[PDB]
Amino acid sequence: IDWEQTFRKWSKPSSETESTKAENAERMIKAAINSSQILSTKDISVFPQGSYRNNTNVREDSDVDICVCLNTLVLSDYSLVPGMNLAELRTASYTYKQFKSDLETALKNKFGTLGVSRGDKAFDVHANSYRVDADVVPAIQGRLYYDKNHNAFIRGTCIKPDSGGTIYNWPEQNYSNGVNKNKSTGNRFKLIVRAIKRLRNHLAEKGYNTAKPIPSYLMECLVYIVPDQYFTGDSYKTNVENCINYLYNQIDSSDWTEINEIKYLFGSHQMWNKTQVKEFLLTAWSYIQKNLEHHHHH
Amino acid sequence: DWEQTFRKWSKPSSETESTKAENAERMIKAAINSSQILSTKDISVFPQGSYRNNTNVREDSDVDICVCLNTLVLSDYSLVPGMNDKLAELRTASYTYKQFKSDLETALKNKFGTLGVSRGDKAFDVHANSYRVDADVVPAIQGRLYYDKNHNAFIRGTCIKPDSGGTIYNWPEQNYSNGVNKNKSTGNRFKLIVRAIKRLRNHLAEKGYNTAKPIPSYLMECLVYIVPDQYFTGDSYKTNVENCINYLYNQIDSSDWTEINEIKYLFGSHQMWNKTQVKEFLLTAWSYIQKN
Ligand SMILES: O=c1ccn([C@@H]2O[C@H](COP(=O)(O)NP(=O)(O)OP(=O)(O)O)[C@@H](O)[C@H]2O)c(=O)[nH]1
Ligand SMILES: O=c1ccn([C@@H]2O[C@H](COP(=O)(O)NP(=O)(O)OP(=O)(O)O)[C@@H](O)[C@H]2O)c(=O)[nH]1
Ligand SMILES: O=c1ccn([C@@H]2O[C@H](COP(=O)(O)NP(=O)(O)OP(=O)(O)O)[C@@H](O)[C@H]2O)c(=O)[nH]1
Ligand SMILES: O=c1ccn([C@@H]2O[C@H](COP(=O)(O)NP(=O)(O)OP(=O)(O)O)[C@@H](O)[C@H]2O)c(=O)[nH]1
Ligand SMILES: [Mg+2]
Ligand SMILES: [Mg+2]
Ligand SMILES: [Mg+2]
Ligand SMILES: [Mg+2]
Ligand SMILES: [Mg+2]
Repeated sequence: IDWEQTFRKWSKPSSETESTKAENAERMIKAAINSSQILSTKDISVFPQGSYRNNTNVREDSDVDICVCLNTLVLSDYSLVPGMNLAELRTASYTYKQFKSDLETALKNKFGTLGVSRGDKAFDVHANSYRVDADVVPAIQGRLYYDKNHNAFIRGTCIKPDSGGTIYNWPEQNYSNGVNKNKSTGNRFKLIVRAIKRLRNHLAEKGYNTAKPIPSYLMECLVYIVPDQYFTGDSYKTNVENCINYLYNQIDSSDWTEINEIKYLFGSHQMWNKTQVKEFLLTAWSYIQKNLEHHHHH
Repeated sequence: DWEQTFRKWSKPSSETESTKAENAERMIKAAINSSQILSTKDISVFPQGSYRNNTNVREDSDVDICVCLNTLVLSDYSLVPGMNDKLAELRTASYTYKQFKSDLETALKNKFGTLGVSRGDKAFDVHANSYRVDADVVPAIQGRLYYDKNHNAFIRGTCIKPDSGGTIYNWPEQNYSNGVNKNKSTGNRFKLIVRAIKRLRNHLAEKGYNTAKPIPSYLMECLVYIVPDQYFTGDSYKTNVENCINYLYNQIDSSDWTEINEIKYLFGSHQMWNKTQVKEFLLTAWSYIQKN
């Protein structure tokens, strides 16, 4: 296996029409909102997120992630500021539940009932008439306070799944930090993200169980953590090896964040843990070598 | 220990019920969207039955999915004398329920394979391990029950036309909403007791008590829904079950009960069950709970 040529091939985008798919999904979801007499009067931002936005998508059948964010509903994380975490007696006019229901109705009115399915977190939209395949998430404004000052917060999005709980997302920070790192590495960062995502997909489809619990976004975060110096040179294989090496040797003592540099990459709030990452890294390290004499599951 | 037994029997069939229902819905929706005929039609694909209503107790229960063609309408005018299709603005359709059901069969077989799809008199039985689908997929069209001569004075549900003939009206949205309302008013005790009594019926049926055999799950869900909320209070599930059995046995003869949708009458020539069967089962269950 020529891993240099394979990684160069695997560094490509899923296609050259990714911007087209993302913009078409965005515009059709905006049209769905604008046709809703309830939602068209609300303060709502519709924007792409996920791997299509970040140019890290590698699968052509990947749904476009569209965030529909109601800006006038706010949920804040006060856990970092001592003494910052009452209730008002008047109810807020619009609730997250009513917002998600009205979004469901708007999507169904625009794309038809066959094209919309309500999920726990987002709507799965598959509308052949408009050729839209999208994961459309209802979000509200999310805040992380870092001081007791009224303006001392970072702004992102917040999701309230049907099954309970609160999820904080930072899509703008994700995108912006990824672009910044791509500039600092002369575009090598996202090339290597895509190569490693395709490596993980390859391993998962070949039945390597260590690859299955390692999703795309986790790998984007992990590769983002690798210092820029390891992306230099003219060997993509050396870049991949540097990433695996750095991550494996630094993960145990680390307290890494996601690519947004706001949310912790590991903890009880995440679906993954350091052991799974380490097992995957060992699998990947062995798999790219030319001839292994021995195997490491001990 | 009937208290702990009923508490255990009140649990859902598993912790993955919502996942199973959603997967069934999405895979059937994908089959429809792959159909060159059906993908352009106004069709709703949605779960109904015990998975939708959170009253399922058997892990091997198939997910009930309704595939409803909304642009075909069958109207019930039996409550409004002098109401017809012209007074309801319904144009005659070229497309028939028969061909719709055949096209649904084709869509399902194309996605899940011929081996994974069986046509029944009412619905398709779908069992495809590759997609992890175990479902009863019923073809329905829009059904209407008119309550006045106004052209918008109707209640909307679904309508099924079995291969062997006849017409069945269903009201899955009303079923779901009324069940949710009663579950809220009783602090979730309603559906816990529904599940406990369904497991009691299944236990009795598998032990050879013949009176349990003609008592299906949906009938018991309706019957428990009828019981007033006061009998779901307290901290004894056993007392809740006994209250339901007592109330139902003592009120059934003079009653004119409806299904949980509060639209269809629970007993009559349109149903597969009758009051005598319910009473025989209630006596069986009451005696079985006492003699143990
Ligand atoms: O666990 C998660 C999953 C998803 N997300 C957020 O939701 C976005 C989209 O969720 P996603 O599952 O589509 N992941 P994505 O990065 O688009 O990769 P892929 O579709 O496989 O090519 C991610 O990019 C994250 O920003 C999380 O923050 N945490
Ligand atoms: O943190 C998150 C997690 C999830 N999401 C968004 O919510 C969607 C659903 O997230 P999901 O975990 O419910 N299911 P998934 O397998 O990712 O996709 P699907 O097959 O459509 O059910 C994801 O695809 C993301 O777009 C976020 O936006 N942020
Ligand atoms: O006689 C019937 C049978 C079924 N149905 C409708 O069809 C739905 C599903 O039919 P079902 O036979 O699966 N009964 P279900 O309530 O799901 O309980 P379970 O044994 O756990 O599967 C039922 O919930 C009813 O709403 C009727 O309306 N009348
Ligand atoms: O009123 C009805 C009746 C039936 N159905 C749907 O049609 C499916 C088949 O209905 P069925 O009566 O042909 N067979 P069923 O009693 O459900 O199972 P079994 O005893 O093992 O033969 C049911 O499981 C429901 O999903 C309805 O949706 N509404
Ligand atoms: Mg994505
Ligand atoms: Mg997605
Ligand atoms: Mg999706
Ligand atoms: Mg059922
Ligand atoms: Mg069934």
